[PDB]
Amino acid sequence: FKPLEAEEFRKQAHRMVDFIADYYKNVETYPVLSEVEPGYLRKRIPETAPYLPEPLDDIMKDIQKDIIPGMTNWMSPNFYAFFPATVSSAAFLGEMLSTALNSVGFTWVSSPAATELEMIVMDWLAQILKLPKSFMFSGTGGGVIQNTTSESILCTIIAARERALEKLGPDSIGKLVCYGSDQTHTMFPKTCKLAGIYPNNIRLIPTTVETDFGISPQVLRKMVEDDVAAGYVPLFLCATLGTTSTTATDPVDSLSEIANEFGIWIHVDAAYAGSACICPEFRHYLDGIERVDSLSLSPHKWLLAYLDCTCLWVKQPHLLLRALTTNDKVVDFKNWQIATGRKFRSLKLWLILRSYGVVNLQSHIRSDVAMAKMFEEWVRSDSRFEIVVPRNFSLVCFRLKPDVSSLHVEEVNKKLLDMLNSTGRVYMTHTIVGGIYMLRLAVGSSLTEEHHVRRVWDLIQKLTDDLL
Amino acid sequence: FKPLEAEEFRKQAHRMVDFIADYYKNVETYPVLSEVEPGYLRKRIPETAPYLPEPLDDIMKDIQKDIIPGMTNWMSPNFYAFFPATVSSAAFLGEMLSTALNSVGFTWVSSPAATELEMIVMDWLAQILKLPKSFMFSGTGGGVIQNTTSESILCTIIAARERALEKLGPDSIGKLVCYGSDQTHTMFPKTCKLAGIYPNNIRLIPTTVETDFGISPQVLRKMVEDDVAAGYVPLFLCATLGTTSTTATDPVDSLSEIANEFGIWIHVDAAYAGSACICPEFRHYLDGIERVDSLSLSPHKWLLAYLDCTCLWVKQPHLLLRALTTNPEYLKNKQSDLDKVVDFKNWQIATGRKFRSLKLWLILRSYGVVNLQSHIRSDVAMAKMFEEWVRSDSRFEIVVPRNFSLVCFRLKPDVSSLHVEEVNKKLLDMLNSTGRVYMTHTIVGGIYMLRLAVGSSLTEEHHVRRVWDLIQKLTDDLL
Ligand SMILES: N[C@@H](Cc1c[nH]c2ccccc12)C(=O)O
Ligand SMILES: N[C@@H](Cc1c[nH]c2ccccc12)C(=O)O
Ligand SMILES: [Ca+2]
Ligand SMILES: [Ca+2]
Repeated sequence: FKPLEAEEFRKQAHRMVDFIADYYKNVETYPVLSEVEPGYLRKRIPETAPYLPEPLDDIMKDIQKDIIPGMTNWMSPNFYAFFPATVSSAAFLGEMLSTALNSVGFTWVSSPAATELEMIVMDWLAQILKLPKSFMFSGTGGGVIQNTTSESILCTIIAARERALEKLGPDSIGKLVCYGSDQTHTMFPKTCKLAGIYPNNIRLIPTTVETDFGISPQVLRKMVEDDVAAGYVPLFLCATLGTTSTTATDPVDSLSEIANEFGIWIHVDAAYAGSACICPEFRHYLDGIERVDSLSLSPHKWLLAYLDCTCLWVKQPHLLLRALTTNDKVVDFKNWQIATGRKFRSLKLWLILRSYGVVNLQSHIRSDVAMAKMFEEWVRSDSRFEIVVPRNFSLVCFRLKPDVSSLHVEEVNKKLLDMLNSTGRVYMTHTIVGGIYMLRLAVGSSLTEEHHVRRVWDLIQKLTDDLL
Repeated sequence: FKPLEAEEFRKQAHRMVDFIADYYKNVETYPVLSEVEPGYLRKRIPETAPYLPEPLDDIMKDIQKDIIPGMTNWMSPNFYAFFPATVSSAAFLGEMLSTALNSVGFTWVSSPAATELEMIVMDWLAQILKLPKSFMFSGTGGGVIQNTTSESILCTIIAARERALEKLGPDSIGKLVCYGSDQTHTMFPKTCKLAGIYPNNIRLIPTTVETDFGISPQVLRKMVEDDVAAGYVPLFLCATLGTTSTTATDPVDSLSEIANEFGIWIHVDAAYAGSACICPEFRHYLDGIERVDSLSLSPHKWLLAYLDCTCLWVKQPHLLLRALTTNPEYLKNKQSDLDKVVDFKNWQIATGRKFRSLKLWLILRSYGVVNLQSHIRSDVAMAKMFEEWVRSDSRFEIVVPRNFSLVCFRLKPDVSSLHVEEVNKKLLDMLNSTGRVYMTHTIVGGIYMLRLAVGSSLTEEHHVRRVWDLIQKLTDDLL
């Protein structure tokens, strides 16, 4: 019994490549969101694994018949929910090869090219973002490719916690206060809690439509000063560049000043919008980055990398390294993350950069921003709709105005979202901000072209005519 | 600019398939361990990314010329270091497809098939491991596919911590004590520190050659009772089934009885050896698993999955779920619910997730339980054979019993007038310098030993034979 034989591998893999290309060619045809009910797959797969081998033909048949029809097609050109997970063939080749090599790069020794290429690729990316040398290995800082935003933030939070605890002792853990926008409320508190921050020391900064739901420096300063007056230790601040709901932007320039002033570790989460900062017209959003303690952004969101791919830059690596242990030209990346093992994470990023070039990456950002701009202009031309909050990037938040119906505005927009999604011809999610229910169009799915967005607007108007 | 066009994709991906198959076909030819010096790759790549696109031909050339020669070839049939990362074409198909679909399965709604198939696969595997129904979604427990052992252990540690903190209040964190074998002192303490365990409340249980460096239950009981007497709260016990150094085995049956007695959450780390427990002649290592709080094993170690793939089962998911959320509404309701479907974001550190279960499903379906057992047995048989060869040479000695696929051995001290440790270190260095083999060493109980970690998917019987021949030749040269 040979699980890996090169020629059998070659045959089966070519067949899978063709199946995948056929899927990319057909997905526009499938309903974006699936109609299966919960538990449907339990009635279609046996309850125990087979003693005996099954032929690959049977498996592929079952995938087409029971798995894919049960999928939400994130790759559909008509997927506009959450944030697109953007892709590219260069990145897929990087994934294929990095997996096939299947190395574990916990140390430079356990695979030198992997570690060195990660350092190089992180410095490349730093230079495209025009970050100070204080974030670069060639300079005084560094970076690491993590899997997620959640674990990157957990790492920076633990670094800050450990600096505090070594200064003041472990029993000071009950004094440490962490701050995040009320717009990061489904992930930032979870991360703090994982780290042992007391429940009442996780503080959500209230925000209003008056700041476009970005953190108001005044508000955070008042909170920090009340906490210091009460004897607490302000420790960590998550500034979000592009919230998941409306892509609000916290002001890095002023918030980093408050952080520096109070010894607060400031981390900028730009999982989605950070990628736009490769374009000079978006780079002002990172003004003040030189004062910032850490920054992260997710290529597997808006930069053509598949899941997983999150970049984390740190200005003072030694604090992170100290935090993550119980005791030159190269690093051992096990020290920059939670676990020991690691894939060859940097290969696909290298392949993306080399294959496409900064020019095309900028073109790609700008093309998505242009299609969202166009869609917003369409929305403004229809007096029944309104843009609820400013479009800063690729996401348009919009809704039916209260005066189009005598029923509750929320119920009317919920019904419209339902009609749209039940069509199968589009997937969009909603959000609630400042008590206002709104629809979102998150433009960016790699296969989306301009006519897809045109057709979505046409569908929205058709269903709204039917609805009113 | 179209980063994704189906036909260009088809072309380039076919080309990469042919390249990858050629690498699998030729890797035995490359030196296993690389000779590059630190910083070698900086002198061969530009300091900045290019403005304009580069042709794929140039990139492939650079991968052949600057990357692969800088790799440690984990896929070589002559790689015997650490623990092998075993692979299979079924799993590679799962990786390709899981990636191409590029779904984000944070909730059931965000892709039903991904979540449902994960539940089914975890129950399949649980049954092959003959775990009680208390670890199954079809029963009263559950499981999740994580990336690593470190984050699985971290999650169970936080679950235990939060059970304590909700009982006693947050300021009691300074009383919570975690216990682990001194044979797991590189990963386990780091994890405890990450969860906020006070530095002095992370306790390594001393082990001796008298128990083959497995945890002595008596030792642990004495430690726990002294901690209770001093007012501490015993919280978490990490029992290791197959330590990284010598694949020592902590006794699940007695240790779990102790965990139950003192209210300690016991987690069984079976990253490597757990896969072997799919074979009846190894299932005894899980005797007592019904008393255990959580269990993990890594398919990307010994079950033909590529990196990453770690399976985690939990007997009381609600403790994990409470631990991993701040949601006031979920935390106020203290009951079990009628839902038949989960949102796996609640079972992990992050929100997003790949379609992780697909490749495991394809492994199980494509090979069958019988063949998977055959694979385990094949690696164990090659290791037993290698041990038998070593015992036939009176210059060498087996330092600790071979429990699975890893053989720990050394040159006896009396074979040379030099210090035994230096003699064995010189032998290891010569071996690795050959380029025809890679082995790591370990120090356990003050004893320096070489390790042979058999299992790399391309390794066949003649490879082990030739490694042993080489070892003997280099030993002859060395004396
Ligand atoms: N257990 C070995 C090797 C190892 C660690 N983590 C891994 C993950 C996958 C494969 C092998 C490993 C060690 O001491 O580091
Ligand atoms: N951002 C998504 C969830 C998410 C996490 N990671 C992602 C990566 C890609 C796309 C979406 C995600 C949300 O609003 O809940
Ligand atoms: Ca696009
Ligand atoms: Ca084998």
